Amino acid sequence: EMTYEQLARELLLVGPAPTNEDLKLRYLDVLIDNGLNPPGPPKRILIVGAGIAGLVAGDLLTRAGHDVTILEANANRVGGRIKTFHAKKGEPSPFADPAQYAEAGAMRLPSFHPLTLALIDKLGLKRRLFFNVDIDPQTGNQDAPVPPVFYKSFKDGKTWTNGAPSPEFKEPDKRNHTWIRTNREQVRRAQYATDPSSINEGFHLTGCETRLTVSDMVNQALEPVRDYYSVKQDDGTRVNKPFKEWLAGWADVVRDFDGYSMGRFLREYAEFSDEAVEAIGTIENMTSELHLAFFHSFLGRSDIDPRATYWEIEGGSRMLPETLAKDLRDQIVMGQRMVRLEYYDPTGPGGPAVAIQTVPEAATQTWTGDLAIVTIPFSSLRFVKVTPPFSYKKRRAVIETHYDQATKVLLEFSRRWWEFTEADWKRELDAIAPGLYDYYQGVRPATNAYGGGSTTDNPNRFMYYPSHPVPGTQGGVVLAAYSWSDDAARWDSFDDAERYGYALENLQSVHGRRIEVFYTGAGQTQSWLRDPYACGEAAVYTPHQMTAFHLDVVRPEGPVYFAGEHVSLKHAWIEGAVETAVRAAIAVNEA
Amino acid sequence: EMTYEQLARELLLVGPAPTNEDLKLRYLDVLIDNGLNPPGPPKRILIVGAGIAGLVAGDLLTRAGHDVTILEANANRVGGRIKTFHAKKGEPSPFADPAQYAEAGAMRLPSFHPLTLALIDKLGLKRRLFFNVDIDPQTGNQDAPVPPVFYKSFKDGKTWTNGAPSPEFKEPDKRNHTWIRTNREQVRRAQYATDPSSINEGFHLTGCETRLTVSDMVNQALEPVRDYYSVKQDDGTRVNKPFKEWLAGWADVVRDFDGYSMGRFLREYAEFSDEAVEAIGTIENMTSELHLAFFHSFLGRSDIDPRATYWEIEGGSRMLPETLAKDLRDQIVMGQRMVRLEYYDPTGPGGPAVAIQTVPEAATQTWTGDLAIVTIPFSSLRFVKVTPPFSYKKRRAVIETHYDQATKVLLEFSRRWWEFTEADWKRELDAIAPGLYDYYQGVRPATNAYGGGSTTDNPNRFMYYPSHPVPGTQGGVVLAAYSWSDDAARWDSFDDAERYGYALENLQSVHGRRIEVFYTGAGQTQSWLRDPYACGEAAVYTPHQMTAFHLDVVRPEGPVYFAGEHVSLKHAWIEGAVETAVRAAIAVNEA
Ligand SMILES: Cc1cc2nc3c(=O)[nH]c(=O)nc-3n(C[C@H](O)[C@H](O)[C@H](O)COP(=O)(O)OP(=O)(O)OC[C@H]3O[C@@H](n4cnc5c(N)ncnc54)[C@H](O)[C@@H]3O)c2cc1C
Ligand SMILES: Cc1cc2nc3c(=O)[nH]c(=O)nc-3n(C[C@H](O)[C@H](O)[C@H](O)COP(=O)(O)OP(=O)(O)OC[C@H]3O[C@@H](n4cnc5c(N)ncnc54)[C@H](O)[C@@H]3O)c2cc1C
Repeated sequence: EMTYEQLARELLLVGPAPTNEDLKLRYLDVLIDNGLNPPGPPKRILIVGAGIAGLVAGDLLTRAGHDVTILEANANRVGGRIKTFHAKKGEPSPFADPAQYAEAGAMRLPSFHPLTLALIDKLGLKRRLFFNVDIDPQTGNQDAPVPPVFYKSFKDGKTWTNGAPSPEFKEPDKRNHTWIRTNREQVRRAQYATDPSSINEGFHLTGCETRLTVSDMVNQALEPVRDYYSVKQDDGTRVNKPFKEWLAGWADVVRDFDGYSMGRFLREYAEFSDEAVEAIGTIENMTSELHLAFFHSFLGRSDIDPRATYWEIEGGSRMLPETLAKDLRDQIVMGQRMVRLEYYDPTGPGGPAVAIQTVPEAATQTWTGDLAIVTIPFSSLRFVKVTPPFSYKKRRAVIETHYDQATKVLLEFSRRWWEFTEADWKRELDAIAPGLYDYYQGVRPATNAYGGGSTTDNPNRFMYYPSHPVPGTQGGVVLAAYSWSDDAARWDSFDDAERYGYALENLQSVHGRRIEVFYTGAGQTQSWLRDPYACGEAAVYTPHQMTAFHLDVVRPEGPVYFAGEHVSLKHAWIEGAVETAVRAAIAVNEA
Repeated sequence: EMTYEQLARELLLVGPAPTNEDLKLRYLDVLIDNGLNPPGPPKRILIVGAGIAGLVAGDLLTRAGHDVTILEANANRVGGRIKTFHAKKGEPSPFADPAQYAEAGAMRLPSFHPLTLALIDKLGLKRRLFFNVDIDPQTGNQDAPVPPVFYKSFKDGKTWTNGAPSPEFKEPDKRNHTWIRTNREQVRRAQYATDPSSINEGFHLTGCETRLTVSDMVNQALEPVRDYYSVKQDDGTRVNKPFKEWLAGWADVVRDFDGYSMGRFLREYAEFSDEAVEAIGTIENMTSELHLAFFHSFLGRSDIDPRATYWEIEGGSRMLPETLAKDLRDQIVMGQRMVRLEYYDPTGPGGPAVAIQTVPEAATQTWTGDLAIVTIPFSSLRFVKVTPPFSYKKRRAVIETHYDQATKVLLEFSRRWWEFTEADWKRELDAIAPGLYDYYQGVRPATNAYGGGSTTDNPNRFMYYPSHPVPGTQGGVVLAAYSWSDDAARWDSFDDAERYGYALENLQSVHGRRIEVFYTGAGQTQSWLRDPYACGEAAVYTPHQMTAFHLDVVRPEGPVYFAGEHVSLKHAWIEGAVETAVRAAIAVNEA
């Protein structure tokens, strides 16, 4: 009963009654504006894990005078699931062009995630637009300074922002020239949007359902749910109800729908057919999430709203964690994997409150302190021996939280053929050989797309083209394959050469055999399940798990505090890790 | 509506109306007694995959005169998910004792799986009892010949059997001396059976639930379901209702419960608490199956009935597929992975009906024939290009069927310490060093167990001890770790040395630190997800998947027929693969 209101508070970043403070305001205050409240006690803090959560918490707590040590199992790299392939001075380069880079993990940051964007700005880092949908490159004006970060609180005309507006900045126009290739037929997204029957009949859709895009189908199925906490305007836009029944509405969403997977919600509640769910699970999101909890899809990484604006970091996503890491060169210990965690909650009495044993990745090493923030995924925590045991429900959450399997395959091309008009294909193909153009004319139209990506039901699933070229380069690296579960597992068990052949072949199925001429022979692969420090992409709740034990996930265990994407309810997002990191830094500062 | 009756028929091995023949009778007739009906057409048959399904189908169809070729991707091994670690004449031995062997895949065969057991007998192979529960070794009489295989049909006093009874054969008495270690407390199974409160309170169980074993909890939750098709006797044993409403009852089980996961069935229908489900998911089966379909647990690999008897093959489970393979040395082509499947359904007209391209594991190889039986898992089929496309629902089943991740870790010991009394620990520990015994007296009681295994919630989960010693050997190989999902993924990403240390340590948590002295330093690991020809343990349906598309799984596509565990509804069992193999052999014999 109160589980439901407390979960909606955790979900909505609402403080305890009766003040009901906006925690995102507090977090932006701390992280961006002030730093932490005057420390008071200066303490010895052990932070486990140098992903974004540990780096944000450690950078806060250190600047407040505490004695901080960050233990990182990886011997060469910080950032965790933020991972960019790029040329390193020791090693060779990942691609044939040493200037080329590409993402292995996080790649896009939404405008509705203010903590992270503001953090990137405060670190003096540059951001460009990330084109979720492919754009018309002769529209808008990106030369202007990026707009500031804006956040509107749920409260009394309370807003937060980063700086002055930049009215001369204009996003390019969505062009939707990219492909949907399902059931061996293929259309531009613009064609699918106006006549969804072309693709939907391929999934054996009939009746009313056939003439809706899967986006519309999904948004119509959700409108009665949105009604719990909001009213649609005259416009019709949505307006949140006043605070109380806005909060009591969300709490009844949790009560009514947490035992639903997204698929059972679509079949039994929205009354959609098997074929409608199959198409939704193919075009919009993935069939990953249909057996996952309803809440994972209504809040995770999905085509949120064409309304939304996305950003990327110039020079790679790694710039965020690696800049924070340089600020913390004295605190970060690399190559030390926590294998044992010992703590005292009223080591031992009088002495240190926490003791952590690490092992190198010089047989063991013991660390001590007063407080600890554990930010490692539960897939890692599972194999740490903890004494005394955690609370029962916390132990169950470690055992029962699943991580999803995801793999990214990246292919380097010497030219950005996805931008080519058929004219450009003529000019550039023949520039290499006498009649290379005529030699191909397995034939597809020219994609001629800037940004965005294509969707398919072959094992490549989602394909993304780089939003922006690497300055001074002539080619680009395509995210050729981004898939989950059994798809990802089969990707992982290929030899490297087989795997890039398969990814290239499936790319040709969409884009045309002739893309092969621009393939440099350089691929990279990231099998997040093969990563011993992640063992997956993100925490994914199955139905009922969130009310079963998520409140126990966030509770501290004596001197041990917890942070990371899995502690938030923004699973699979950077913003969830940054939120819970600030939240933990505030808490261990308190004592 | 008819989907439900046809699924119950597929489930119950009932032929079409109005004859309603017992297919298991037909399969035992064909496979064991006669061989196939006179062929008629002698044809050219391509079989893909040399697991048990392909070997059973090919051995039948060949002995009926057809021209059969079995294409096997693995370059060194047949049997697929039937895999025994053992000494090979080329390679070194898996363990320090070259006589030692242990299972990587299938290990136990139930008496209620007659096709397989009869097949093992007909191949002149030897079987011993597999002790699911640890036994009193001075009870029963295993010297006598094993009892014959008996099957009672659902029909009119129709029974099948293998041979004459063997009344002098007696199974040993269950002793339940093995451990349950959950929530840092530990009890013998015999103690848990009489006073389940000891373990159940560890899971925070209250009230009525606390005094039930999780087995009782599960069986009581299922009694109203069993009522759909059966009536419990006066005894009370269960008796199946007469045929019609026996079949109409099962069809309403499918209608009423297929949209339930096992967990939602326990929480919402049986009305069990979160803690009761947590304990059930820990002791009885695994928390694997709670988000899987209700039907996967009511039929998969689980503590079925203490009633049941299990068998193992002497010399290893590999003896079954490898004996069939020697009968087929001319038909089996090793090291050829199907990458392309082409077929004609009214190559091309007049010519061959099926064409299969393989690649070596001599750049490509093309095979042709009239009919094909594809027995490879859907995780492999996913990456084969098929032209023309399969039926829509068949393509969706390939995309949407999930395979579960399972890993087995095996540890060799020079002695069978799990059998030791404390006396034997004294005599044998001190036989190695002056006061080795006193040196240890991390202390646990002596296990003193023969067969069966122990259950825990640390990452090892289930631990099994060998039912029988290897004749003329003094030690044994323990299945130290058998786990799924995130547990298995973290097991897989350890170095080999780390992984066996972790498995040994968790074994010591249950059995006592002193087992280390008998550890030879030899481990083996099978990560079924890392296996490119399996990519998992077994097909696992999520809720509603069985009615969504399982009838489409079993349908042929022109000249292409399908077989394997996933085609049956006995997922994760050998018997399901043998059933669908016989079924396919019968069908392609028909033309
Ligand atoms: C493929 C992919 C794409 C993504 N795309 C996006 C996106 O577009 N936008 C977005 O917002 N988010 C995205 N994310 C999510 C985002 O990257 C993560 O949620 C976030 O980076 C997780 O941060 P964390 O600190 O919680 O965990 P982690 O990054 O996993 O940090 C944990 C750290 O702890 C270390 N560690 C682990 N075990 C131990 C141990 N035993 N001892 C010591 N150290 C240990 C690890 O080495 C690691 O450095 C994506 C994630 C993936 C996998
Ligand atoms: C850990 C584990 C324990 C088990 N324990 C038991 C048990 O106790 N009792 C029980 O009854 N069952 C058990 N099983 C289940 C049983 O082993 C399987 O269900 C059964 O062996 C599967 O047989 P199959 O022929 O359907 O598939 P497979 O054995 O997988 O056979 C498929 C074959 O096809 C080959 N192949 C794959 N892809 C290609 C390709 N592209 N081209 C060519 N060839 C290809 C593979 O190499 C393999 O040889 C267990 C399974 C596992 C994983």
